Amino acid sequence: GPGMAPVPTGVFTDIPISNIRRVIAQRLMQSKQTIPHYYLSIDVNMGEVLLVRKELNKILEGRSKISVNDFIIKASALACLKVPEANSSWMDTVIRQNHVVDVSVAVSTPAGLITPIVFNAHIKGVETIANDVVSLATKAREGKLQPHEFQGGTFTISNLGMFGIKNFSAIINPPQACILAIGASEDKLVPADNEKGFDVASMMSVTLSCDHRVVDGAVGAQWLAEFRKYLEKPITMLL
Repeated sequence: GPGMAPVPTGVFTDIPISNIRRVIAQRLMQSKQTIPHYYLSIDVNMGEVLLVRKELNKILEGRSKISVNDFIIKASALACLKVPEANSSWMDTVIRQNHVVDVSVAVSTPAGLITPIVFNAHIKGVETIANDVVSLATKAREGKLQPHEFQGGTFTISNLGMFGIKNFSAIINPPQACILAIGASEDKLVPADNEKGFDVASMMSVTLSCDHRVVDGAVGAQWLAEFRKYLEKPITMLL
């Protein structure tokens, strides 16, 4: 079939549609064509979260295998409550409307790209977040992962830590929203360059697409600035 936007050559069979390169191209066209955005980039300090993840390896017992994923989920969950904007499917009746908080994660399968969703109205314990890492992973291997069989997503993460991320996006459909792709990043803040000074100073990377809002670039920058602050000190989430 046809070079680009073709059905023959492609790695996609492949999640809700997407026969192959044709369908993947046609599907992406839907998102890019209806969704006028501009990715936003931020690096955050996880010198302690990485530390905490290693220290709680014992408690895990590979029950879920503590990955940055679940931590990011809980990270985005609380944050979404504080900033309701971009309410998926608009409405709600309870209680307090906003609209629960069901986040999905991309899962590149031999078939193609599935984004399983994990409930969450406004809550996600370590076990609940981790209880689905293993669950979503197993479903992944069994091609039993499709948002259609339980859509209702508010925001989705694309963890490609196996590389790097510095300002990335490509929203999907209005029914589902995209969070934040992950991949790497180092704060140019291990500033110092002295014989005697901490150096340092790591970072994960956080890139988040976002629909044109009434609000603008000022609101967009404030969101990332606060997200920066939140992940240097995750304890701020507790308060």
